[PDB]
Amino acid sequence: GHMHLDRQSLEKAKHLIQSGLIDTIEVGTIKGLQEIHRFLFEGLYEFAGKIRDKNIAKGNFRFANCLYLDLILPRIESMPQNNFNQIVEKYVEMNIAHPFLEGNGRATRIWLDLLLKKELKKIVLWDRIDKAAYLSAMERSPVNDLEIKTLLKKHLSSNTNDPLTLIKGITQSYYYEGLG
Amino acid sequence: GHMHLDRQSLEKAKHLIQSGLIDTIEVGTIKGLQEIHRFLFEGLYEFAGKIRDKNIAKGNFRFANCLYLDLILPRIESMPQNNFNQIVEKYVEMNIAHPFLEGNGRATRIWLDLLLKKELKKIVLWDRIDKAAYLSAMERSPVNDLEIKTLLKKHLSSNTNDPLTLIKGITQSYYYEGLG
Ligand SMILES: [Zn+2]
Ligand SMILES: [Zn+2]
Repeated sequence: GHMHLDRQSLEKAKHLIQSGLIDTIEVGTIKGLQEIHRFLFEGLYEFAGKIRDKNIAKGNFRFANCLYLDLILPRIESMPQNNFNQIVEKYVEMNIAHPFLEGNGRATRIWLDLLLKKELKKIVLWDRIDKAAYLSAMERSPVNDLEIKTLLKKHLSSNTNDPLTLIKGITQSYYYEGLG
Repeated sequence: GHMHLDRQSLEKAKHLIQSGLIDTIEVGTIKGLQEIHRFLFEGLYEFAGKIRDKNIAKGNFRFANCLYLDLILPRIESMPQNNFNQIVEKYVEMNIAHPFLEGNGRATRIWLDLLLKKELKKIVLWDRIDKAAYLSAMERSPVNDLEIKTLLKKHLSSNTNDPLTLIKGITQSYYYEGLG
């Protein structure tokens, strides 16, 4: 519907970039993912930054059972991150974990960028990634991660610290969720 | 996006009806509208049950300035509710006031039902009201309320207490917001 909340969240996100506080966030860990999430949803979602205690789904696809989150989250964390493919593989798992009640996609995309920034010196130019193509690649990722790999690989940038490049990407990241 | 939060809110709405707690929500008042909202969004929205202190919009349409909410809310609450037309006019004002950050549509639709129940012993068969027709009528409502008045008048029921009917109704209400 109107998604008024998300308008406010987008502003928190922008604030996160503009203030330089994003450099302060721990990278590649679930703590770091929680930090991102808290920043984006604090004051909006009661569970901002909190691991869910309920099960969630898209269609007939259940995300990781909250029963196992304590086990699988550290296991994802421990995955290697030495190249592009490994990092995308780690991202695909973290998305399957989908550890929050809402806002997994936009928090985890930032998380991914930080991981690519740290290890590869790259980020994803989300605004060059069409929404339908992104969603369909994500939907296929649990079974075949080739689509999402190819799609992210086509659109890396070395322009890793430029505030407006980053803000354009976050704007698109929120557009993926329906905010136009 | 996935709207996991909304699925969780749907279960809370169902529970509100099924448990019979709905029978002691105060009818036709701001406090009552807040009770509804609190109940649907508690533990989901940080702001569950609270009047917003920010401005919100759809397109270039701003809902009532949060600067005036303290003044217009009591004025809306004072509006007559003796017949169908009055109750709908009251509802239309209440939607324009849009006093919460998010979840105005679902809370206020329930609020409408309770008013119609108290006053005319009817409820709206939401599941028989197409979503495009509903959205178009609401969009036109600030300027001309005939569309919404006509649409609602055609899908009223005397069966105000059947919880199957009520659940079908609330499921459709959530569907209006994009929950599928
Ligand atoms: Zn709204
Ligand atoms: Zn999701």
